[PDB]
Parts: sequence; C-alpha cells; structure tokens
Amino acid sequence: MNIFEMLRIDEGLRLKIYKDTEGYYTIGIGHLLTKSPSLNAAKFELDKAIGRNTNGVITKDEAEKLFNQDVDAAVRGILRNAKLKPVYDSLDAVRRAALINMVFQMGETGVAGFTNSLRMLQQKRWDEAAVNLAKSRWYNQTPNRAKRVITTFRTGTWDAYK
Repeated sequence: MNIFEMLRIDEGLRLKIYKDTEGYYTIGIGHLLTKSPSLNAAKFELDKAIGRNTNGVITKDEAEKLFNQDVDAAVRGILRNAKLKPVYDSLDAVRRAALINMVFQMGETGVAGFTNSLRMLQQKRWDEAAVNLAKSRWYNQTPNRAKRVITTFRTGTWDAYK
C-alpha cells in the first residue's frame, strides 16, 4: 500500500467527467477540471490538459498521467509550505501518505488551517490529533474518507484501507 493505492481507493477511477463531493467537474482519479457550473468549461479545460479533443472521455493512461502529476503537486505544496513542511518531515512513511491525502483533497491552504491538529501530529500525539481531526468540518462533510485518514494517522498502519 502507498499514497497511489490509497488515493485510487479514496477517489476512485472515472473515465468520464463527474462531480466531486463539492459538486465540481472532475475526472480520472480526482483531477479537478473547473469550479465553473459549465460542463463545456469542464470539457474545454480537459482538452487543454490532455492536448486533444476528448469530448469528455479519456484513457486509463491519460488518467494515470494526471494522477501522477497531481500527486507530485501535492507534495510540492507540502514542501513549499512552512506550516506543512515540518510536520511532513516528522511523520513516518505511512503517516506522510495521510497528510498527502489531505493536501490532495483540500489543497495546501485548507490543510494549513488545521493549526491544532497539525501541531499534535508534530508532537506525535496520535490519539489527541484523531479526536481533534474528528470535530472538523472536513469530518462532518466527508466522514467516510476522513475516518480512514484519521485511522491512518492514529495507527500508522494501512488497516483502514484493507
């Protein structure tokens, strides 16, 4: 198990345009297309990302391509963020994946907002962060995904994903 497998599980894999948990146009393994209510704006963005006329359909390879790019952006976002970085550096291999998951899901800015939880993670206070992460809007809005991520941070195992 790893961030790649973890994310595929959490975002799933779709080859045609779909709406995310927020209602936004997405494709593949959670690649956001646009926040516009226009599906043509979505297609437009897609063609320009893929580099061909897709008509809102892509191949598995194309999907895997955006995915790999999206995963790298996430870590890059963590590494460039002064709030995120120090926590990253401190976590283990499994726990880091939980952090990348969160960044993938809500963006660097959304995550750095988790002041109290980030700090507990940093100090290796596993159960305290779990309790904490548990009362956030993220948890009430996407409880299924948050619970698996919370278990990962709490335990440092892939249990929740098995």
